[PDB]
Amino acid sequence: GAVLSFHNICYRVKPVEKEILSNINGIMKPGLNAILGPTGGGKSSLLDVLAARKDPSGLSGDVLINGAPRPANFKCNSGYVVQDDVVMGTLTVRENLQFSAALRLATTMTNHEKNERINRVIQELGLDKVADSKVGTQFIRGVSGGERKRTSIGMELITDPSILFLDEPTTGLDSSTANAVLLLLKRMSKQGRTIIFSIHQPRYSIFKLFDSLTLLASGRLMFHGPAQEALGYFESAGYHCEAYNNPADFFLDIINGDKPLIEKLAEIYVNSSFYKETKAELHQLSYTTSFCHQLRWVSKRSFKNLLGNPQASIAQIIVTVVLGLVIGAIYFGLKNDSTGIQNRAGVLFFLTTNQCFSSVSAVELFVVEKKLFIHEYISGYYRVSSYFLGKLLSDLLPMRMLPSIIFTCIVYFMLGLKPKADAFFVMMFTLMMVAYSASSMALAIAAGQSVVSVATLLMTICFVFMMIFSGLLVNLTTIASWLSWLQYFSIPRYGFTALQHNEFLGQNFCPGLNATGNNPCNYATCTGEEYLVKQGIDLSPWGLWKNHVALACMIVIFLTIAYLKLLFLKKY
Amino acid sequence: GAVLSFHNICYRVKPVEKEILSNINGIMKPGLNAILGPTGGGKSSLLDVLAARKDPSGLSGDVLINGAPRPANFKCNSGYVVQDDVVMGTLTVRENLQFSAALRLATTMTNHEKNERINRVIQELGLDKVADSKVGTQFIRGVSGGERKRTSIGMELITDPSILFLDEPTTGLDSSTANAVLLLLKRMSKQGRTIIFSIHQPRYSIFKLFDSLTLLASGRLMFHGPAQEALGYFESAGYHCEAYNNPADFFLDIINGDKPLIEKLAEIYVNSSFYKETKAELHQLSYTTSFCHQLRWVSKRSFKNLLGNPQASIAQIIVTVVLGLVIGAIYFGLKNDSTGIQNRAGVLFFLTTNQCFSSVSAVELFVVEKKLFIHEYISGYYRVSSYFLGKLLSDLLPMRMLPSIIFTCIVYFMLGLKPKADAFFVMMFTLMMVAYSASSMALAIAAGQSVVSVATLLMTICFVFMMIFSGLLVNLTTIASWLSWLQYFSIPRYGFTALQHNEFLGQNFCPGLNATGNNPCNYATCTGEEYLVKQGIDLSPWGLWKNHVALACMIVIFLTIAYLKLLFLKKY
Ligand SMILES: CCCCCCCCCCCC(=O)OC[C@H](COP(=O)(O)OCC[N+](C)(C)C)OC(=O)CCCCCCCCCCC
Ligand SMILES: CCCCCCCCCCCC(=O)OC[C@H](COP(=O)(O)OCC[N+](C)(C)C)OC(=O)CCCCCCCCCCC
Ligand SMILES: CC[C@@]1(O)C(=O)OCc2c1cc1n(c2=O)Cc2cc3c(CN(C)C)c(O)ccc3nc2-1
Ligand SMILES: Nc1ncnc2c1ncn2[C@@H]1O[C@H](COP(=O)(O)OP(=O)(O)OP(=O)(O)O)[C@@H](O)[C@H]1O
Ligand SMILES: Nc1ncnc2c1ncn2[C@@H]1O[C@H](COP(=O)(O)OP(=O)(O)OP(=O)(O)O)[C@@H](O)[C@H]1O
Ligand SMILES: CC(C)CCC[C@@H](C)[C@H]1CC[C@H]2[C@@H]3CC=C4C[C@@H](O)CC[C@]4(C)[C@H]3CC[C@]12C
Ligand SMILES: CC(C)CCC[C@@H](C)[C@H]1CC[C@H]2[C@@H]3CC=C4C[C@@H](O)CC[C@]4(C)[C@H]3CC[C@]12C
Ligand SMILES: CC(C)CCC[C@@H](C)[C@H]1CC[C@H]2[C@@H]3CC=C4C[C@@H](O)CC[C@]4(C)[C@H]3CC[C@]12C
Ligand SMILES: CC(C)CCC[C@@H](C)[C@H]1CC[C@H]2[C@@H]3CC=C4C[C@@H](O)CC[C@]4(C)[C@H]3CC[C@]12C
Repeated sequence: GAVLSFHNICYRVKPVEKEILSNINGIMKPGLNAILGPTGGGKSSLLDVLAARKDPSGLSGDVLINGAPRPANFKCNSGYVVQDDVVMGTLTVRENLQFSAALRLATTMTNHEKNERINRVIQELGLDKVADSKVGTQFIRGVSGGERKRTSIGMELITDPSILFLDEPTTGLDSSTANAVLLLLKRMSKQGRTIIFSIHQPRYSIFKLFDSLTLLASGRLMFHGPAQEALGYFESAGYHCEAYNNPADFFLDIINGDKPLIEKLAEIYVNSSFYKETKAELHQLSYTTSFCHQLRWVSKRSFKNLLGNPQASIAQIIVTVVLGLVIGAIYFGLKNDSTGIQNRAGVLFFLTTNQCFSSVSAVELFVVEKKLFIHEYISGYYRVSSYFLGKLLSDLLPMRMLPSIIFTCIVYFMLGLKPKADAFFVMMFTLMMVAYSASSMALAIAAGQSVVSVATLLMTICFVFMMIFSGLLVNLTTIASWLSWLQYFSIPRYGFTALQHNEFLGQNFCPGLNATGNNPCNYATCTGEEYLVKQGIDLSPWGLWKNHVALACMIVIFLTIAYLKLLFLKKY
Repeated sequence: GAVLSFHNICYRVKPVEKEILSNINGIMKPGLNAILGPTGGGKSSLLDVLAARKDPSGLSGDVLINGAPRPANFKCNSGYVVQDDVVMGTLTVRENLQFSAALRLATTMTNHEKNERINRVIQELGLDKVADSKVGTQFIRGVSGGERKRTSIGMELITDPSILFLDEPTTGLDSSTANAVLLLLKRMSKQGRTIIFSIHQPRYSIFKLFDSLTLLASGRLMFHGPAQEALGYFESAGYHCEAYNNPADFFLDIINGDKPLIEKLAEIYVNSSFYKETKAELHQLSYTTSFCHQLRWVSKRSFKNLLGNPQASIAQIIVTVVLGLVIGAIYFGLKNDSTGIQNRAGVLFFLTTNQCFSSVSAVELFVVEKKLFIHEYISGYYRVSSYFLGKLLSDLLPMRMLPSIIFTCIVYFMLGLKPKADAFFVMMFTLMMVAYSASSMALAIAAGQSVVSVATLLMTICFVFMMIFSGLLVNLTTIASWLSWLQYFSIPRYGFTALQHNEFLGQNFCPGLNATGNNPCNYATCTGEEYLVKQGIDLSPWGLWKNHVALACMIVIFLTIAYLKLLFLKKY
C-alpha cells in the first residue's frame, strides 16, 4: 500500500504574512482517513498541501510517500476532488467522463473498455437517470446539485487512482445518497486505495467506517489516531459524553466551547501518548498521452461548448447576415458622382470596425474558463501548448473566418464595387486578417485575467483608440509630428487603408469630365488617386501589401504574448 | 396565536402540465413546525405556496389563517427567507439590515431604536466580527457563506413577524452555529410566533425541539402530526427502528427504500387516524411607508452600489477624461482649409457615438438585479414606481450628465470650434440629451430580461443600425424613397445633425477667397452651408431645435415602456 506521512508542516500566506497552518504531524496509512473540523480550521488548505497544490513558498515541512520523497509521477496516480464543482455545464455527464478518461487514462486500452468503466461508475454513483442530461447552463435548466457533485467525483474516480483526495464529497446530498457514496468509498478502500477526505456532520454508521481520524481546528491539530480511541482519549481528559448520540457532534461541541480553549486542547494532545508514538514513527521513517491526442480532445470539447453557447456563434452569424443585407440595400447602386467618395469610405470603415469589435465575445468565453483550466492543468490533463492550440483551432480559426466571406459575397455585387476578381479576393483576405489580429490582441490582453468586465473594458478602450486613427475621422497628415508614430499601432488603419487602395485607384468621381477636362478645379478631389493622396497613402502595390505583412506580424506577436502570459501564470 | 391551515392543495406547472404537488392537507398551529423531505420532494414549492408566492393559476386549494381567508395585509406581517441568498454584495451587513428595517418597519419608531434592534439581532446570530465587513464582491474577497446566510435570516428576523417561513435556514453552517440558530428560533417560537421551515439532516437534540412535523416526498404527504408520535406511527406499520440513532435518518431511509413504495406509504397515511382527525378539524373550521421614504432609501442603496462597482462610474469617468485629452491633442488647431470639414465632422461623430455606446454598462447593472427586485417587491418592501424613479435619480441622471460637461469643457477650446458661448452650451445640452435617450432605450430593451449577454447583444445591434444612418457614413439623399423613413428612428442622426448645424453655419473652408470669388468651382463645397445642404439639412434654427424635441419625446416614450415592462412582469 501507500503510506503517506508528514512532519513539522507549517504554512503561510501573504505584505503581512499570516500563518494558516501551524505545527502539524500525522500518518495516513492505507484504508480510510478523515479530516473533521469546523469552518475556517484549515481542512481544505491541508488537503491541497498534501496533494501538491499550494505554492511551495509557504510550505516548510516534509511530505513523504512510503518514506521516499514525492515521486515525480505523483500527479499521474492521484485524483483530487474539488470543494466547488468544476464541470463544463454545456456538456452532458457522459461526455465529461469520456473526456477525463480519454486524456488521463492511457490510450493502450480500447474505447469500448473505457466506455465500460464509465457505465460502471455511473451505476456506482446512481446517475443513470441523468447520464445524458445536460449539466447546468444559463439557458437550460440545470441538473440538481447532487448529480453535479457526483459527476465531479466520477471524473476522478474513473482514473483508478492508488491515492484519492476529496474536499467535502457530500455537501447538499441527501442522507441516502451520501450513505451510498461513502459505502462505495469504503468498499474501494478495502483493496489498498488510500483515501483522504474532509466531511461535515457524519452519522454514526459512517463514523464506524473510519480507520484513521484527523481533527483540525484553527490550524492546530487537536487529535490524530484511530477513530475508536478518540472518544476514550477525550473521556480520560474530560467531557464524559455519555449523553450525546453521535460522537462527531460531541467532538465539535468541545472545539466550539460547548487559557484559550484551542491552545489548551492542543497542548493536551502534544502531551498525549499518540503524539509521542507518531513522532517516533516519523523520525524512524525519515505526460501520459502525446501532444496530438490532447489537442484533438480539447478541440472537440471546445466545438461542443461553442455550439452550445448560442451567443458567440449563431447570434454572431445571424447578425452578420442581417447587417450584410441591410448594408446592401442601403448603399445599393453606388454612383461615380459627388456622393461616391463618402459612401464608399463609409462602408469600408464600417466593415473594418465591425470585424474588429466582434472579437470581444469569443475571448470572453476564454476568460471564464481560467479557473477550470488551472484545475485541469494541475490535475495532469494536458500541457499548456495543447490547450492553447486547441482553443485556437476550435474557436479563433473557424468562426472568425466566415463573417468576412459572408460579408463580401453579399455586399460586393449589390453595391457595385470594383468589377475584378482580384479585388474581390483581396477584400476577403484583408477582412480575415483584421479579424484574426483583433482576436489575437484580445487574447493577449485577456489571458490570465480572472474578471471579464475589466477585460472587456480594456479591449473596448484599446479598439476605440485604434479607431480614432483609422483614416476617416481625422486626416493623418494633420497629426502632429510627435504623435503620428502612434498610427502604426492601429489595426483598423491597415485594414481600411488596404481596402481603400484597391477600390479608389481606378475611379473618377467628377461626372462632367469634358467640362472638368478643359478647366480642372483646385479644390475638387475628383479622382480617387487625389483623395488617396490627400489622406496620406502610397499608390504602389507595395503600399497595399505592407498593411498585410504588418497584420501578420501583429498576429504572431500577440499570440506569443498570450502563450507566455499563460505559461508564467501562477498554477498553484 | 396564528393557526394556519390548508386543505386539498394541489399544484401544476406548465404546453404539458406537470403536477408537482398532489392532495395535501395539514394544520400548522403556533410554535415550531418543520418540513422534512428528500431533494425534489416539493419542500420549497409548498413553502412558497403557503406564503403566497406561487402563481394562483396552479393552486387549487384553500389556505386559511385562523379560519378566515388570507388577510390583505398578510405580507406586511410575515417574513420569508430564501434558499439561495439575496444580499447586495457591495454593501455591508449593517447597511442591509438598516435598509430592510427602514423600508419595512414603520417610521414612527426612532432611528436609534431601529439601530438598537439591529445590534440585538447581530448579537443573536453571532455576526459581531463581520458586522461591518463587506459582503461578497467580484473584487473584494467575500465573507464566508455562513455569515451571508445569517445575514439573509436577520433581514427578515428584524421585522418582528408574527409568522416566519424559512427554506433551508441551515445549509453549510457548522453544527455549533446551526444549533445556536435553531435554539434561537425555538426561544422565539415560545412567545406565539408561528414558525415554518424546511431542513436537512437535523440532529436529535434539534429533533426534540419540534412541535409539529411534515414529511413531503414526491409531492405526496407521508406523515403529518406531532414530532414524538411519528416514530410510533412507523413502528406500528413496520421498521422496528431500535437500531438507528437519529430518527431523521430513519425516516428518510424508508422513503429511499432502505406496489410503488411512495404510493404504499401515502395510502397507509390516509388510512391513519391522524389524517381522519385533521380532515375533521379542517372541515369544522371551514403599504407601510409612503412614497418619498421608499424613493430616498432606494436611491441611497444605488448610490452605494454604483460607487462600489468601479467599472461603470470611475472607469467611465477616467476613460472619458483620457479620450477628451487625446482628442484635444489630435485635432488641435482646426483650420479653415481643405481638411477642416473632414476633421470637424469626424470629431462630432465620435463624440456622439461614444455617448450612445456608453450606456450599455449602466443598464447591465440594472439587469442583474432583476431577481433581487422581484424578491424585494413580493416581500413588501417598495412599490414599482419607487424602485424605478430611485434607480433613475441615482444612476441615469447623475453619472450620464457629467461626461458631456467634461468632454465639452476640454475639447471646445483646444480644437478651436465656434467662439460663441451659445454654441458651447448648445453642444453640452445636445450631448446630455443623446446620452439620456440612449440610456432610456437600453432600459426599455433590458427591462425584465434575465440574461445580460442577450440584452447587451440586442442593444449593441440597435445602436449599430442607428449609427449607419448618422449622416457621415452615407449621404441621406441617396437613400431609396422606401427606406429614408427609417432615418427618423436614429438618435445619432439627431445629435450629429444638431452639432453640425451650429458649427458649419458661419464658416468658409476655401482659403483663397478672392481667387474663389472671381470664379467659383462647381464641385467645391467651399462653405459650410453648401456641405450642410448636400447632406440634406435645413438651415433654419427650427432645423436645429427639431432634433432636441425629438430626443425628448424618445426619452419619455422609452421610459414609459420600461415602466410598463416592469409593471406587467410576472412577480410570482
Ligand atoms: C494611442 C492609441 C493607439 C495606440 C494604442 C496602443 C494599444 C496597445 C494594445 C496592446 C498592448 C498589450 O498588448 O499589452 C500587453 C500587456 C502585457 O502584460 P505583461 O506586462 O506581460 O504582464 C505580465 C503579467 N505577469 C506578471 C503575470 C506575467 O498586457 C497588459 O498589460 C494588460 C493590460 C494592457 C492595457 C493596455 C492599454 C493601453 C492603452 C493605450 C492608451 C494610450
Ligand atoms: C435604421 C435604424 C434602425 C433602428 C431600430 C431601432 C429599434 C428600436 C425598437 C425598440 C422597441 C422596444 O424597445 O419595445 C420593447 C420591446 C418589447 O416590447 P413588449 O413586446 O411590449 O414587451 C413587453 C411584454 N410584456 C408586457 C408581456 C412583459 O423590446 C424588444 O422588442 C427587444 C427587441 C428589439 C430588436 C430590435 C432590432 C431592430 C432590427 C431592425 C432590422 C431592420
Ligand atoms: C459596433 C459599432 C462600432 O464598432 C463602430 O464601428 O463605430 C464606433 C463604435 C462601435 C462599437 C462601440 N463604440 C464605438 O465608439 C464604443 C463601445 C462600447 C461597448 C461596451 C462599453 N465599453 C466602453 C467597455 C460594451 O460593454 C459592449 C460593446 C461596446 N461597443 C462599443
Ligand atoms: N489564498 C488565501 N488568501 C487569503 N486568505 C486565505 C487564503 N487561503 C486561506 N485563507 C484564509 O484561511 C482561513 C481558512 O481557510 P481554509 O481554506 O482553510 O478554509 P477551511 O478550513 O478548509 O473551511 P471550508 O472547507 O469550509 O472552506 C480563511 O479565513 C481564509 O480567509
Ligand atoms: N418552474 C419550474 N420549472 C421546471 N421545473 C420545476 C419548476 N419548479 C419545480 N420544478 C421541478 O419540480 C421538482 C421539484 O422541485 P422543488 O422546488 O420542489 O425541489 P425542492 O423542494 O426545493 O428541494 P431543494 O430545496 O433541496 O432543492 C424539481 O424536479 C424541479 O425541477
Ligand atoms: C430575429 C432578428 C430580426 C433579430 C435580430 C438578430 C438578433 C437580435 C437575434 C437574431 C437571432 C437571435 C438568437 C436566436 C436564438 C437564440 C437562442 C436562445 O436560447 C437564446 C437567444 C438567442 C441567442 C437569440 C438572441 C437574439 C438573436 C441573435
Ligand atoms: C507589442 C506590439 C503592439 C508591437 C507593435 C509592432 C508593429 C506595430 C510593428 C511589427 C512590424 C512593423 C512593420 C514592419 C515593416 C513595415 C514596412 C515599412 O515599409 C513601413 C512600416 C511597417 C508597416 C512596420 C510598422 C510597425 C510594425 C507593424
Ligand atoms: C486607457 C485608460 C484610460 C484606462 C483607464 C483604466 C482605469 C480608469 C480602470 C481600469 C481597470 C480599473 C480597476 C479595476 C479593478 C480595481 C480593483 C478594486 O479593488 C479597486 C478599483 C480598481 C483599481 C479599478 C479602478 C479603475 C481602473 C484602474
Ligand atoms: C417606440 C419608439 C421607437 C417610438 C418612436 C417614436 C419617435 C420615432 C417619434 C416620437 C416623436 C416624433 C417626432 C415628433 C416631432 C418631430 C418634428 C418634425 O418637424 C419632424 C418629425 C419629428 C422629429 C418626429 C419624428 C418621429 C418621432 C421622433
